[PDB]
Amino acid sequence: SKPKAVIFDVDGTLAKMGRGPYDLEKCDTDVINPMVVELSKMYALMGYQIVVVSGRESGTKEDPTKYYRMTRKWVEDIAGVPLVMQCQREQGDTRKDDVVKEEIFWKHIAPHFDVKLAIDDRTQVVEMWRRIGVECWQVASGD
Amino acid sequence: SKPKAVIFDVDGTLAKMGRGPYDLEKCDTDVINPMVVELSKMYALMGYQIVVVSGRESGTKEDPTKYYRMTRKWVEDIAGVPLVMQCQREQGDTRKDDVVKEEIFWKHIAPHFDVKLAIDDRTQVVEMWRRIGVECWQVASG
Ligand SMILES: [Mg+2]
Ligand SMILES: [Mg+2]
Repeated sequence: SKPKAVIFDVDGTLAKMGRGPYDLEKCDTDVINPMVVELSKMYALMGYQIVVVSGRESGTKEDPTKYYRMTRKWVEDIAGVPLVMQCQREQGDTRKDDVVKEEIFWKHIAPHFDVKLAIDDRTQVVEMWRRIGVECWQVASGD
Repeated sequence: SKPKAVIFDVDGTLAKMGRGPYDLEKCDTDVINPMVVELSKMYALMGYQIVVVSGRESGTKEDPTKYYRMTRKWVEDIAGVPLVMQCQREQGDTRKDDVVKEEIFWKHIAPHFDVKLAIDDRTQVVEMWRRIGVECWQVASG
């Protein structure tokens, strides 16, 4: 009986989409998506553990966690999401989001949490969560 | 300065979809979609006005609000959702869900509420909400 959890995505979900999508160097200035961010705070107060998962590459070759650290600072200090765990696509991983996010899920999250719900904006990712038996709410079209 | 509201759909959203659509008298025995129903309680507690909107025809030719009243009772008594307003397809309206729900929005919801969010399951409707500038979360495939 693992503690109950909710997974949130970052891009398009917690954070709005102002810059280039793969231009992570400017991602520290992203704008919060208010209802989704409020949702994460709501779930945390209700005793769900919040887990953040992003397809953002963690960094560059010379700085492998550069973007992970930027993302984390944005989530924690700008959005104020009270997460207990953050997971990203490792530097050099070029597979599709749904493939990576599924791997992250089975390897790092599922053994520790009982994930009741995932929040995301991309159809391919949304269908993956649903397919492996995780309720998922799509919060935007994803285009 | 209107009160903030969240719109919830009923079929496939608040209620799981053992019964057929348009068989609305076996409708009283629907089972809750728990994460969504819990959401509506949370929002209500956080001071949002809960507005339930549904494509279900409101009743029969003989009784124009028979189905409306059945839906209302399930939402209030079984789901436990503290709603403030309920809007459905009028008896004998045969237009599409998204045309009906949009007309409901302009005439009965938008004048009284600042709608911050709509929760729904059907793609055609979800697209309508986003198209008219209302954030919408799609909680299952449609
Ligand atoms: Mg995203
Ligand atoms: Mg529906």
